[PDB]
Amino acid sequence: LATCYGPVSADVMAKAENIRLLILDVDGVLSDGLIYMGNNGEELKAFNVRDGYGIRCALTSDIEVAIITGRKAKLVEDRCATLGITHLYQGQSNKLIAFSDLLEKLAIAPENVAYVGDDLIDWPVMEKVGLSVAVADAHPLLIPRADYVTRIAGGRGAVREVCDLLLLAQGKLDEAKGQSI
Amino acid sequence: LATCYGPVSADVMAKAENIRLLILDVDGVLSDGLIYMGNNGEELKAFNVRDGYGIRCALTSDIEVAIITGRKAKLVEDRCATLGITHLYQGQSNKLIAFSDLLEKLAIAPENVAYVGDDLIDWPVMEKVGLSVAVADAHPLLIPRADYVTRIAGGRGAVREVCDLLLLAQGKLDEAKGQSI
Amino acid sequence: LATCYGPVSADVMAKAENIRLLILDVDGVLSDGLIYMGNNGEELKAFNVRDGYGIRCALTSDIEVAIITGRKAKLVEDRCATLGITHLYQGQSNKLIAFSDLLEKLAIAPENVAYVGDDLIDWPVMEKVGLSVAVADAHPLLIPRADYVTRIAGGRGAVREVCDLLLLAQGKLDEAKGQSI
Amino acid sequence: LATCYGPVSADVMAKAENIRLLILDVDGVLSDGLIYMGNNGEELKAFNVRDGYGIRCALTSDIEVAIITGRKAKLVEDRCATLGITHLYQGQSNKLIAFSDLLEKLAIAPENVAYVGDDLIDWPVMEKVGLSVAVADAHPLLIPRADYVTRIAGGRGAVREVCDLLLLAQGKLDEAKGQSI
Ligand SMILES: [Ca+2]
Ligand SMILES: [Ca+2]
Ligand SMILES: [Ca+2]
Ligand SMILES: [Ca+2]
Ligand SMILES: [Cl-]
Ligand SMILES: [Cl-]
Ligand SMILES: [Cl-]
Ligand SMILES: [Cl-]
Repeated sequence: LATCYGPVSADVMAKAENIRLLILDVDGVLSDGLIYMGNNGEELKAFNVRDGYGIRCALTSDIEVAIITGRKAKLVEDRCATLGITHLYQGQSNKLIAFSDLLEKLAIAPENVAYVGDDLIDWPVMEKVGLSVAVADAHPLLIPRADYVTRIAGGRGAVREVCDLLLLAQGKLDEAKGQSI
Repeated sequence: LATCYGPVSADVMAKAENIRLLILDVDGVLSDGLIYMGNNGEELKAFNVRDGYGIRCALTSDIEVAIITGRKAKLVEDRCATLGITHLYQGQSNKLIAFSDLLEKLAIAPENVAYVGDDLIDWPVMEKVGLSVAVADAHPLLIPRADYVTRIAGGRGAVREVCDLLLLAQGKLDEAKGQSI
Repeated sequence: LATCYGPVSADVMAKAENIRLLILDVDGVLSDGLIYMGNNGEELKAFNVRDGYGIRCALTSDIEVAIITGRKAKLVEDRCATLGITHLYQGQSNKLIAFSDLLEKLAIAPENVAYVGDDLIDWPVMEKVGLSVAVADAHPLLIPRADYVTRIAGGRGAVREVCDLLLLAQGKLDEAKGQSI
Repeated sequence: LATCYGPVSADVMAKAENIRLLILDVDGVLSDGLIYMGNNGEELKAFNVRDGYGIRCALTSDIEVAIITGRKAKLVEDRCATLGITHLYQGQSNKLIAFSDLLEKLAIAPENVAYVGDDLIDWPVMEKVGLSVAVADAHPLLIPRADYVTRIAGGRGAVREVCDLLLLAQGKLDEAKGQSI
């Protein structure tokens, strides 16, 4: 029950131990929620390298990683390519559609899935999964619903915190390896 | 009186109950006040997806949304397109003009209007509306003048907080649906 | 001695009363110190509209505004054009050179000048002026040398805070007009 | 043992006195860890001018500066050119390679090297050097391993803090000269 971010319940650790697939929202989870827009139609989004390391650890220690996001941008495809994420659903605000598709294709039971969200749109999927996670600065109405609330804010390493938790629960943390990219 | 951001007064809830139009400043309200400028004349501004969700909820819950801003940029037109906002006034440093235009165009009384601002230039309109709001980190001189002061800072979900308040006051918060974009 | 940011000394108010010229550093004063750089050689810098409003008030209330910075970028020329700043010195790491030119050009005594800095490179000039200001989050070694330390951090409205102070000290605050740009 | 960021140990100051080479990570040390990505494959990273000043002081006070990073970007080359850094290793998955090359090329012993990191990938090099530094907001598992934990966060002047410490320890702080760029 001890972790480098502080104590976790036995129940959260047991849920984390079973995790075969980690699903992430983007905006407000992998980022602090900001969308950068320019006069020539440019768009930027900011990701955190500390999360990149966690995702690389997950992917090289037998935990699959997927993304389901309401927005759609080529930059997100590029981020996934950097990190080796091969399951990406964009443009999807009815996330249960993507959820159903993903689990059918991978043959994974919902109880072996974790989901990290930050807003109410995430809840229908979070309700179904083995380990639901809200980031520290998630919408107030989402926070009390999740199995685990991260210590770290969205875009600041909430995703690394979840990666670290899964790895720890599975006895993979000490020997995990990643790239901080 | 209890909200997910903390208690509010009966007077504020009563004001919020009657709101048919939400008017928003941009810089310092929908953003944290920063203007990104480049050597080739590029310009960026950052918006928050959490505010996007609130605006989508409002617009699909019979609450119109308008924007009045002192600056002018194509990127702001683009953001409004994303969110389905059809009332945008840019390059406006006498805000009473756009305000009067909206009252006429939407056949609406000032008491049915809310305004979210962050600086002194917003007060002439805020003075007239049914629910005036200053964001948590508005200019110190503006804060004591508003009906309601948000808990959340400009660009970090102050607008969502206001959307949430209107929907709650109007008994629409539970069934409200949007896209976090 | 009261201000909207907190009490100030009689001595600081008296110094502020006499200011005919406001000199500002850029990086860490008008911004939070960040330089955005891209792979195509793009460069961005972020300014705060809250400071834009203060600068506009100063300029239209018989207080000249000048900028002395160690870096050089076209975007800074563009920012100055937005705000109507006509006294700009870039690529200047010996700031006394630019300081001397300014005083000579404008025929103004040092005691009638305020300077807002955030690092040790600003001290030679700050040492000579009537009102030296360090931003709240200036380098620790600079802070104790300044006449006034702002409550607000660089890039977050420290410059607005100084503009407000000068205008208050000179009985111009209530009637000052600017644009939030 | 007093510093402008607070007291340090006799041991840390003695280690700092012997430093002839300062090695820095980029993401999360020279920046706050964020990677900005756009739809046309643009990339931005943000550096802090306060760090630039410290690096300029180090380089002109007989302290070499090198950078070892896991990512690779032309913008980092450009940043190094601005600051006069001539020792840069990018795309480095095993940071010990660059470290060995540096000891070789510069004919310096590991006890005369400082290293500033923020994540677990930095530890293999940090383990070997004379002064290991973790930034204030480094990964929680790195923090207790370092000789010195900075007060300032990555991207906010943690590097400046380390530059100031080395200069102070070597009796070079008072007379050090730089450019805040
Ligand atoms: Ca989200
Ligand atoms: Ca504003
Ligand atoms: Ca500066
Ligand atoms: Ca790093
Ligand atoms: Cl979403
Ligand atoms: Cl405005
Ligand atoms: Cl400078
Ligand atoms: Cl790295």
